[PDB]
Amino acid sequence: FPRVKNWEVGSITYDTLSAQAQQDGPCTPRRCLGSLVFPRPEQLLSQARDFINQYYSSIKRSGSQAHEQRLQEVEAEVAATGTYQLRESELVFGAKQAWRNAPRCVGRIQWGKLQVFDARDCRSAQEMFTYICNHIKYATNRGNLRSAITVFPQRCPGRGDFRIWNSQLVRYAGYRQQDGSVRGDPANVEITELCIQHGWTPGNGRFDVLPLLLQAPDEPPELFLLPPELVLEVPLEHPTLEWFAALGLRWYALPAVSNMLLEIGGLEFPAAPFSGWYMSTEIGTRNLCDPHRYNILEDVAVCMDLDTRTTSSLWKDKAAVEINVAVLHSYQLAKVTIVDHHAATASFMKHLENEQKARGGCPADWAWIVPPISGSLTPVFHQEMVNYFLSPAFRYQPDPW
Amino acid sequence: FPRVKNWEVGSITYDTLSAQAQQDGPCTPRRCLGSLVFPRAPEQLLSQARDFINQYYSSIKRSGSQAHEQRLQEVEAEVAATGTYQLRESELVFGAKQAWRNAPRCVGRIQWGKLQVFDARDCRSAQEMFTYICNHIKYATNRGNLRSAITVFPQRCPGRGDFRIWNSQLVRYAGYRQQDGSVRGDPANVEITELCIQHGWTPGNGRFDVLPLLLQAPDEPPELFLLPPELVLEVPLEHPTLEWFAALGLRWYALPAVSNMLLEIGGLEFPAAPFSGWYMSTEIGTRNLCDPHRYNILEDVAVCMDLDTRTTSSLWKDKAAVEINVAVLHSYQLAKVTIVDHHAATASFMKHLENEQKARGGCPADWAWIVPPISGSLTPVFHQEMVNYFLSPAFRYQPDPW
Ligand code: HEM
Ligand code: HEM
Ligand SMILES: CN(C)CCc1cc(F)c(F)c(CCc2cc(C(F)F)cc(N)n2)c1
Ligand SMILES: CN(C)CCc1cc(F)c(F)c(CCc2cc(C(F)F)cc(N)n2)c1
Ligand SMILES: C[C@H](O)[C@H](O)[C@H]1CNc2nc(N)[nH]c(=O)c2N1
Ligand SMILES: C[C@H](O)[C@H](O)[C@H]1CNc2nc(N)[nH]c(=O)c2N1
Ligand SMILES: [Cl-]
Ligand SMILES: [Cl-]
Ligand SMILES: [Gd]
Ligand SMILES: [Gd]
Ligand SMILES: [Zn+2]
Repeated sequence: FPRVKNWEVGSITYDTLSAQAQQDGPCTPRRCLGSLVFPRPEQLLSQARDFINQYYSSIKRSGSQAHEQRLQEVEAEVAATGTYQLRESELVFGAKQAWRNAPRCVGRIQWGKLQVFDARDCRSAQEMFTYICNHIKYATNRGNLRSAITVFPQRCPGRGDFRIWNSQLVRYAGYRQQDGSVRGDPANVEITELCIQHGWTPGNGRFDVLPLLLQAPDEPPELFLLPPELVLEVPLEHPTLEWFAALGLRWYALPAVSNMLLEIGGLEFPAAPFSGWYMSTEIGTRNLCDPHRYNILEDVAVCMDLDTRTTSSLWKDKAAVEINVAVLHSYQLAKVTIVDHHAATASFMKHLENEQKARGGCPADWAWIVPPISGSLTPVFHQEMVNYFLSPAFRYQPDPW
Repeated sequence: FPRVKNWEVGSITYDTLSAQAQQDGPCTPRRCLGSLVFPRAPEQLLSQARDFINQYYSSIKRSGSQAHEQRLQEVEAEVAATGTYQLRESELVFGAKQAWRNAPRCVGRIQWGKLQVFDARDCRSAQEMFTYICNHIKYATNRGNLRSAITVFPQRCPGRGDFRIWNSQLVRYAGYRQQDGSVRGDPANVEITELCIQHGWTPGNGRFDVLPLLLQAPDEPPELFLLPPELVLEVPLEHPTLEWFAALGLRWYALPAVSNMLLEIGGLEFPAAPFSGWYMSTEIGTRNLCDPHRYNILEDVAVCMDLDTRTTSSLWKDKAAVEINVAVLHSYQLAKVTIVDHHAATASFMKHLENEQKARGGCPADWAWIVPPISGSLTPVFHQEMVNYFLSPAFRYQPDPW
C-alpha cells in the first residue's frame, strides 16, 4: 500500500483505497503520463452488482433483506430487458459518489451536499431546455449558489443519445476577424461556429452568452436562446484600482459542466449537467489570463504602469494577483458565492483527512488540485497524492459530431 | 508512443525516447505516484556499460567503428578480470553532461552542454577531498559570475567503502533546536547540524550560520572541515521599494551545490560527485523563505506591508510572496551574482524541450517539479504536457550514510 507523506507536517498515511481501482489509467512502470489532460454482451452486471453492494454498505445494510432483494431485481431486469433502472436513492447516491471520486476536483469537501434532479423521463429537446432552466435557476438562487446535477435518460442500444453540445451551460462567444484573430473567448470558437451554423444571429461583443444546442435522440440539435435574466453575471471592478471597471470585464456566476458522462453501476448518462460555484483562480488566472484565453495580463499591467520591459520586474505576477483580487471583490460585492484558492485548498486538506478515516484514502490529481497561482503557498502543494479511477465516476466523452 | 500536447499553442509531439527508458519508476496502470518526492552480478553491469559506450560513440559520430568495438571488447575483458572497469576521461565528461541532460526535475537543462567537469578520481583522503571541493566552490562562484561545474570523486568499488559528502549541499545554514520548541535558522538542516556538533563543531546561534563540511573517505569516520568565510559568497536581501525589508536581516548564498546525490554512468557509481549551477529566484524567494516548514517569513512580511492578514481573500499571502521574490532578484542583481527568474527559466526550458525533440525524440520532464511554485500557469511549461521517465546516465538519490 502506497506510502503518502505530507512534507509540511511530516505526517504519513497509506492509501488502502487505491486497491479498488477499476479503469486502469495512463501510467506504466516505464513512464508517467499524469500531466496529460485527456489520456488518449453482458458485462453490465459486474458493475451493477458492485455498485449495489456499495449502496447498501453505505447505509449499513450489507447482508440483510433489502440488500439480498435488490440484487435479484437487477438480475431479472437485465435478464429481461438487457439493462436496468436505478432506484431514486441509488441514483442520488451514485451522483454524489461520482463527485466524491473526481480526482481533479478540489471542491470535494462539499460532495455530501448535492441536489439531484431526476430527468430520466425526458423526451425532447424542448423538455431538456426546461429541465436545464430549472437547474440553472435553482443552482443560481440569486447568487447563493447551490450544487446541483440533472440526470437525463441513460443511454440504451439501438437508440440515439441525449447530449448537450456546449462544454458548459454558460459560454461566451468567440469570433474570428478580417485577420484570423479572435474577439471573445478563444476556447469556444468551434462551438460559436456551430451555433451560427444552426441559425444563431451572432453578436458583436466580447462577452456574448452563447445559446444552447440540445440534442434529442436521433434528431439533429436545436438552438435554444437562454433567458438573459437567468444568466447571472458579475461585472468586474477592483477595490482600489478605479480604472479596472472601465476595462469592461465580466464573468458568469454558475460554472456548469455540460459535456461529461456520468457512469453509475455500469449505466451511462451522456447528458448529466452538474454545477457548483467557482474558485476565484479559475476565472482570474486561467480564463482571463491564459495566453490562449482572454489574455488580458499585459493590458492590466499597462494600466498599473508596470515595467513590462523586463521579466524580472515580476510585472506578470503583480497584474495576475490584482486580477484575482478584482474577481473576489466583484463576486463578493454582487453577493455571488465564490471561494479563493487558499480557503479552497485548506478545505481540501480537511477532505483528505475525512476521506482517510472514512474510506482509507482519496484519489487526487496533484497537478489539478494545486492552484495555478501561488502553488506552494497552499497546503496541497506539500501533500503527496495518489491518483486512480474509482466508480461511479464522471468520465470524458467524445464530441457528438 | 505517448502523444504530448502544448495546450497554449496547439503543438503536438510524440515522445519516442520514452520507449528506451530502461529503469522503472513508481507508477502502474492502477495508480499514478508521480507526486511522490522519493519514488524509490557482472552480466547486468555489462549491459549498462555496453549501452553507455554505444551512447558515447554515437555522440562522437563514430558508432560501429574500429575504436567503438575495441572499447566494447576492452570493457568486457576488464569486467571479467576485475569485476568492474574504468572510464576514459572523455567518457566521464560526456557521461556527467548526459546525467544533467537526463534529470527530469531540472528546469535549467538548456545549459546541459556547458558543464565544467573536474576529475578527482585520484583523490586519496578526506583532506584532499576538501581541497578539491574548495577549488570547485572557487571556480563555480567566480566572484558572482557563476559557472556550472561538477567534481567527480572515486567510483564505488568492491573492497573499499565510499567517499561521501554528508552535507546535502556544500552551502547550508545551521538549524538549532531552540529553547521552547522552535528552530533558529533553517529547519531543513536540524539533523545535519546535530551531526556536525556531535563531531566537534562549535555551534553559533544566528539564523544564517554556514555549516562545516562532514567528509567521509573510504572506511573512515567523517571528518569536519570549516569553509573559509571568503569562499562562501552571500547576498544580503533588500527590497527596491520597501526599505524596511533590509532590517529583516535576511541573506542567502550564491552557489547552489548539491553534494549528496549519486552519479551513475554505464553501471558505475560515483556516490560523491557534487555539482553546482546558479539559482532560480523562486527556490530562494518562495520555497526557502516562505515554506511554512522553512524560514516561514510570509506573515511577518505581509504585516510589515500593511496587508490585511485576517482574511484569505485579500490575497495577502500572494502579495507578500511576490515582493519577497522581487527582493531576491533585485538583491542578486545589485550584488552581481547570477540569478534567473521563473519566467526566463521556464521559457528557456521550452527551447530545451524543442531542441531535445529534434535531437532525441523527446525529453524526460517531471511537470510538478518543472512548473514554478508561484505563478505556475503564467509560465509556458504549465500548458505543456510532459512524459516522466528514467534515462541513464543519471543522478540518483541515495540513503544518508548515518
Ligand atoms: C462546489 C464547489 C466546487 C468547486 C470550488 C470546484 C472546483 C473545481 C476545480 C477548480 C476543478 C479543476 C478542473 C479544471 O480546471 O478543469 C474541478 C474539477 C472537477 N469537478 Fe469540481 N468544483 C466544485 C463542484 C463540483 C461538483 C458539484 C461536481 C459534480 C457533481 C464537480 C465535479 C468535477 C469534475 C468531474 C471535475 C474534473 C473535470 C475536469 O477536470 O475537466 N465539482 N472542480
Ligand atoms: C545552471 C542553472 C541551474 C538551474 C537554474 C537549475 C534549476 C533547478 C531547479 C529549480 C530544480 C528543482 C529544485 C527543487 O528541488 O526544488 C532543479 C533540480 C535538479 N537539478 Fe538543476 N539547475 C541548474 C543546474 C544544474 C546542474 C549544473 C545540474 C547537474 C550537473 C543539475 C541537476 C539537477 C538535478 C539532479 C535536480 C533534481 C534534484 C532533486 O530531485 O531535487 N542542475 N534544478
Ligand atoms: C481548465 N479550465 C481552465 C478550462 C475550462 C474548464 C474545463 C473543464 F473541463 C472544466 F470541468 C471546467 C470547470 C471545472 C469546475 C466544475 C465545477 C462544477 F461544479 F461544475 C465547479 C468549478 N468551480 N469548476 C472548466
Ligand atoms: C524543496 N527543495 C528545496 C528540495 C531540496 C532540494 C533537493 C535537491 F535534490 C536539490 F537538488 C535541490 C536544489 C536544486 C538545484 C540544483 C542546482 C544545481 F546546480 F545544483 C541548481 C539549482 N538552482 N537548484 C534542492
Ligand atoms: C508533495 C509534492 O510532490 C512535493 O512537495 C513537490 C512538488 N513539486 C516540487 N517542485 C520542486 N521544484 N521542488 C520540490 O520540492 C517540490 N516538491
Ligand atoms: C499540461 C498540464 O498537465 C495541463 O495543462 C493541465 C495542468 N493542470 C491543470 N489544472 C487545471 N485545474 N486546469 C488545467 O487546465 C490544467 N492544465
Ligand atoms: Cl470555467
Ligand atoms: Cl536550495
Ligand atoms: Gd495614468
Ligand atoms: Gd518605500
Ligand atoms: Zn504517473
